Amino acid sequence: MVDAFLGTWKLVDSKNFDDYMKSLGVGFATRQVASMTKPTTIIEKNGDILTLKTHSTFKNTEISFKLGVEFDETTADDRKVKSIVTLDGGKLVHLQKWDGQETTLVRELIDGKLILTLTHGTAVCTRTYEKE
Ligand SMILES: CCCCCCCC/C=C\CCCCCCCC(=O)O
Repeated sequence: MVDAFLGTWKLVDSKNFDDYMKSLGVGFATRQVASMTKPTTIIEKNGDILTLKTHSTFKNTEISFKLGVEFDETTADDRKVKSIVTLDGGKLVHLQKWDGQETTLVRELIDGKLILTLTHGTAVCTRTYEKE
Protein backbone atom coordinates (compact mmCIF):
# COMPACT_ATOMS: atom_id res chain seq x y z
CA MET A 1 0.00 0.00 0.00
CA VAL A 2 1.09 3.67 -0.40
CA ASP A 3 -0.67 4.92 2.76
CA ALA A 4 2.33 5.25 5.09
CA PHE A 5 3.85 7.83 2.62
CA LEU A 6 0.81 10.08 2.95
CA GLY A 7 1.01 13.33 4.87
CA THR A 8 3.06 16.48 5.20
CA TRP A 9 6.87 16.25 5.34
CA LYS A 10 9.61 18.85 5.79
CA LEU A 11 13.26 18.65 4.75
CA VAL A 12 15.67 18.30 7.67
CA ASP A 13 18.90 16.99 6.04
CA SER A 14 20.42 16.95 2.56
CA LYS A 15 23.56 15.35 1.17
CA ASN A 16 24.99 15.85 -2.34
CA PHE A 17 22.08 17.85 -3.77
CA ASP A 18 24.46 20.25 -5.54
CA ASP A 19 26.06 17.30 -7.33
CA TYR A 20 22.63 16.02 -8.38
CA MET A 21 21.51 19.44 -9.63
CA LYS A 22 24.73 20.07 -11.49
CA SER A 23 24.38 16.67 -13.20
CA LEU A 24 21.02 17.91 -14.55
CA GLY A 25 22.52 21.16 -15.85
CA VAL A 26 20.97 23.41 -13.18
CA GLY A 27 22.74 26.77 -13.17
CA PHE A 28 24.75 28.13 -10.27
CA ALA A 29 22.19 30.67 -9.12
CA THR A 30 19.38 28.16 -8.75
CA ARG A 31 21.73 25.68 -7.09
CA GLN A 32 22.71 28.38 -4.57
CA VAL A 33 19.10 29.05 -3.54
CA ALA A 34 18.19 25.36 -3.56
CA SER A 35 21.10 24.56 -1.19
CA MET A 36 19.42 26.74 1.46
CA THR A 37 15.79 25.85 0.82
CA LYS A 38 13.86 23.42 3.05
CA PRO A 39 10.79 22.31 1.07
CA THR A 40 7.56 20.93 2.42
CA THR A 41 6.19 17.92 0.54
CA ILE A 42 2.53 16.91 0.84
CA ILE A 43 1.37 13.54 -0.43
CA GLU A 44 -2.38 12.82 -0.57
CA LYS A 45 -4.52 10.06 -2.14
CA ASN A 46 -8.01 10.04 -3.68
CA GLY A 47 -8.81 6.56 -4.88
CA ASP A 48 -6.06 5.50 -7.22
CA ILE A 49 -4.80 9.10 -7.79
CA LEU A 50 -1.88 10.41 -5.77
CA THR A 51 -1.07 14.12 -5.60
CA LEU A 52 2.43 15.19 -4.56
CA LYS A 53 2.96 18.88 -3.80
CA THR A 54 6.42 20.36 -3.14
CA HIS A 55 6.33 23.85 -1.66
CA SER A 56 9.05 26.30 -0.81
CA THR A 57 9.98 29.94 -0.63
CA PHE A 58 11.65 29.83 -4.56
CA LYS A 59 9.78 27.09 -6.30
CA ASN A 60 6.52 25.11 -6.05
CA THR A 61 5.50 21.98 -7.96
CA GLU A 62 2.44 19.74 -8.03
CA ILE A 63 1.88 16.44 -9.81
CA SER A 64 -1.03 14.01 -9.85
CA PHE A 65 -0.62 10.45 -11.07
CA LYS A 66 -1.86 6.88 -10.92
CA LEU A 67 0.73 4.28 -9.89
CA GLY A 68 2.00 2.41 -12.87
CA VAL A 69 0.67 4.88 -15.48
CA GLU A 70 2.92 7.25 -17.40
CA PHE A 71 2.34 11.00 -17.06
CA ASP A 72 3.91 14.12 -18.48
CA GLU A 73 5.78 16.25 -15.91
CA THR A 74 7.51 19.62 -15.96
CA THR A 75 10.08 19.42 -13.20
CA ALA A 76 11.15 22.16 -10.77
CA ASP A 77 14.21 22.81 -12.97
CA ASP A 78 12.01 23.01 -16.12
CA ARG A 79 12.72 19.62 -17.71
CA LYS A 80 9.81 18.18 -19.69
CA VAL A 81 9.89 14.50 -18.84
CA LYS A 82 7.90 11.28 -19.11
CA SER A 83 7.28 9.94 -15.61
CA ILE A 84 6.01 6.82 -13.93
CA VAL A 85 5.69 6.12 -10.22
CA THR A 86 5.33 2.64 -8.70
CA LEU A 87 5.73 0.77 -5.46
CA ASP A 88 8.72 -1.56 -5.44
CA GLY A 89 9.88 -3.32 -2.29
CA GLY A 90 7.72 -0.91 -0.28
CA LYS A 91 9.55 2.09 -1.80
CA LEU A 92 7.84 4.74 -3.89
CA VAL A 93 9.93 4.79 -7.09
CA HIS A 94 9.56 7.74 -9.50
CA LEU A 95 11.35 7.32 -12.83
CA GLN A 96 11.77 10.29 -15.21
CA LYS A 97 12.86 9.89 -18.83
CA TRP A 98 13.76 12.65 -21.29
CA ASP A 99 16.11 12.87 -24.29
CA GLY A 100 17.42 9.37 -23.54
CA GLN A 101 18.38 10.29 -19.97
CA GLU A 102 16.93 8.79 -16.80
CA THR A 103 16.71 9.87 -13.19
CA THR A 104 15.08 8.18 -10.22
CA LEU A 105 13.51 9.79 -7.17
CA VAL A 106 13.03 6.97 -4.64
CA ARG A 107 11.27 7.37 -1.29
CA GLU A 108 11.69 4.91 1.59
CA LEU A 109 10.22 5.09 5.08
CA ILE A 110 12.80 4.38 7.79
CA ASP A 111 11.70 4.77 11.43
CA GLY A 112 8.88 7.10 10.47
CA LYS A 113 11.22 9.32 8.39
CA LEU A 114 10.98 9.72 4.62
CA ILE A 115 14.33 9.21 2.85
CA LEU A 116 14.41 10.55 -0.71
CA THR A 117 17.27 9.26 -2.86
CA LEU A 118 17.89 11.13 -6.14
CA THR A 119 20.08 9.40 -8.73
CA HIS A 120 21.20 10.75 -12.13
CA GLY A 121 24.41 9.91 -13.92
CA THR A 122 26.89 9.09 -11.12
CA ALA A 123 25.30 11.60 -8.73
CA VAL A 124 23.45 10.25 -5.71
CA CYS A 125 21.73 12.65 -3.33
CA THR A 126 20.01 11.70 -0.07
CA ARG A 127 17.39 13.98 1.44
CA THR A 128 15.69 13.34 4.74
CA TYR A 129 12.15 14.48 5.44
CA GLU A 130 10.43 14.59 8.85
CA LYS A 131 6.69 14.28 9.37
CA GLU A 132 4.53 17.18 10.28
C1 LIG B 1 9.82 22.71 -5.48
C2 LIG B 1 11.04 22.93 -4.60
C3 LIG B 1 11.96 21.76 -4.66
C4 LIG B 1 13.33 22.29 -4.69
C5 LIG B 1 13.41 23.76 -5.09
C6 LIG B 1 14.56 24.14 -5.94
C7 LIG B 1 15.14 22.96 -6.65
C8 LIG B 1 15.23 23.20 -8.07
C9 LIG B 1 16.36 22.44 -8.70
C10 LIG B 1 16.40 21.15 -8.95
C11 LIG B 1 15.24 20.21 -8.93
C12 LIG B 1 15.57 18.80 -9.35
C13 LIG B 1 14.34 17.91 -9.32
C14 LIG B 1 13.52 18.19 -8.12
C15 LIG B 1 14.26 17.92 -6.86
C16 LIG B 1 13.32 17.40 -5.75
C17 LIG B 1 13.88 17.50 -4.37
C18 LIG B 1 12.97 17.32 -3.18
O1 LIG B 1 11.75 17.10 -3.36
O2 LIG B 1 13.52 17.36 -2.08
